[PDB]
Amino acid sequence: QYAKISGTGSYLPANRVSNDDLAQKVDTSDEWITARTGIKFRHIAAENEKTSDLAAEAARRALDAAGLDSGEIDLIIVATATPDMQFPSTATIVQQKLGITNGCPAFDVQAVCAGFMYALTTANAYIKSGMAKNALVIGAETFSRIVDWNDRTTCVLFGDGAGAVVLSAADKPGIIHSKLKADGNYLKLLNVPGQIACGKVSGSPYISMDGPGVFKFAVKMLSKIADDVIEEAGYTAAQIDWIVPHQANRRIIESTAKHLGLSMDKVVLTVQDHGNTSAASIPLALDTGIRSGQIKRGQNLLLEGIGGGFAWGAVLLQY
Amino acid sequence: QYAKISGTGSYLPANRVSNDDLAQKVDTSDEWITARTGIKFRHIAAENEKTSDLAAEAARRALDAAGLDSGEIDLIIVATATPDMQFPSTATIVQQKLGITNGCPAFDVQAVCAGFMYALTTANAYIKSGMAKNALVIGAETFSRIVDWNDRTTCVLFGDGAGAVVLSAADKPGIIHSKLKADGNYLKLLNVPGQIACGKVSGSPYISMDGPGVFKFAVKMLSKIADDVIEEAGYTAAQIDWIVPHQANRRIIESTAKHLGLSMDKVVLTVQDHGNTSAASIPLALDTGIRSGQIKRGQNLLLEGIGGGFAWGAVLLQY
Repeated sequence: QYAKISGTGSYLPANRVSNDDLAQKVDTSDEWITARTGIKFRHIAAENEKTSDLAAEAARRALDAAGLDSGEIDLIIVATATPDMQFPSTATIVQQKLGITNGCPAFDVQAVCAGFMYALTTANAYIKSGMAKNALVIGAETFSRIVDWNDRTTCVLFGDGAGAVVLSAADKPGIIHSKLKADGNYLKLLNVPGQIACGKVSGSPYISMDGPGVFKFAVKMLSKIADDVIEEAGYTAAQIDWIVPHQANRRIIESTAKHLGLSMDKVVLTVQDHGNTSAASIPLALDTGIRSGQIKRGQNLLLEGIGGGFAWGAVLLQY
Repeated sequence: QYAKISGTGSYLPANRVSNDDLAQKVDTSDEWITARTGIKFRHIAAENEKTSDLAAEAARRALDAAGLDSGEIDLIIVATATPDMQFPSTATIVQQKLGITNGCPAFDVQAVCAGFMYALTTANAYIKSGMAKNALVIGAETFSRIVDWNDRTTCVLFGDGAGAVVLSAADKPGIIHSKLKADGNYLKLLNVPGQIACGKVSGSPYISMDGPGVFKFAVKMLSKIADDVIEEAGYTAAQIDWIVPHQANRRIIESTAKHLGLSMDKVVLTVQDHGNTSAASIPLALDTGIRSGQIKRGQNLLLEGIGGGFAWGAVLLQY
């Protein structure tokens, strides 16, 4: 069997925040942020909405885009690093809000920024082994609530959003090949140490990051893994119509595109509008590219990214 | 391809707590707890150890039982409702602690009490689609740190522990058939509402449970899902050598066994010693049954359980 993209959808919270707006609350500059990351705007969730709310709306739009009823879904996977609750799963909460009562399996995957690729690959495994026919794969994050807004270095980097994909069984390949990786030795470079223990937060509840280090290894790792997935599938970088990378830093994206010998004209870019949305970033960009007319059916797409762990991956697929 | 248990392992923290111990802490009785659940003992993690520690130890024992080096693992999945951190995944932390630097994929799954079956089914999907050859599937929990020990109704129910399995590609089936289910409408019956947001805990940091409701639906749901997996696989209840259920409540297990028309002599039972260890419960019983001389190869095992979500499932396999 094969897994193909039936539809895509995305949701960004109403409050769109520019660098200048944020410049009021924190000691930063629009020019400084842009030079570092290429980020100009963020979206921050409203007080009353959480990851499940963002995720549900994106899924709703993904379901409409695929012309599918909620009851047709037989698998739900949510990739998030900011679940609604300690437990149960955010996926079950999303399931409930989508009005899905067909009893389909639902669970969260935790791979941080690389979560959607981890969730997408997982759904692909279910479909190929015949365990599911129509899976709902969602990357949804509310990182604004685990950011230290008194830390100018990290708080300007992250945003909120959700991206959803309807992945379905097919005779011909959508997802051609994928490659996931992880190395726990890089924990210290990006993490939120805190946990809920004994009625309180134990450890730091905020994101700790090592920018230079993350930058150093991301460029190194992403170029290698990209080359692997391509040559392993039997392709070359020239047969790739689009790169849909994780949108944390444009400098990193520029570097990777150059290594594959691809023009930035073959790279979907949303980092300037969204910032680092973690697991929601890739499906956000994918939906943005599809909705903007850039991504066309039959085209070969290279999904790619690295996240906290470190965990990283790349997914080659034909839209 | 097919996925088979190559080796098994388990770990329970040193601090063993009897019902009488809790009777000092809370207005309860040993007989009352035993009458409700059949639980006599629990294990509580030490101050310095967390889910990754319990998980790592269980995995080492599982690795030894399979005669495998850590470097042979090309997939790690941890099922937990009590991760070390907000992020990254506990699986990467476990990966690091096992000294695995081969870059294998690692991520957490959240299905609460049904976590191990979700992870096992997930690992199974990876193996059948040829995406992995030797997977490390771990259920590890430190629920003691999300229990309100001033609540007699819930605190006597849960314990800490970790159970691991090495699942590997094979010519003949280990995992014959599985069926996972979820319904977010039963959220209010079992949950830990709290989350880390804006530098503090937002919502209740402790487990909230509806005993009668969970009991009511578990018996009804588990009998149904059990019957389904059997009939779908083409087996009968009589062809089952062992039931390896989730060990939350002995009354529920008894009820389920009587429904399948099976004797308690064909049911591995550890609830009295372990209590409800969530995702660790099933692999704990499985490892115990194999090591105690009860479970023999070629025998048919029925893994089963329900957890917060609700999420539930049953897994039919031949050891």
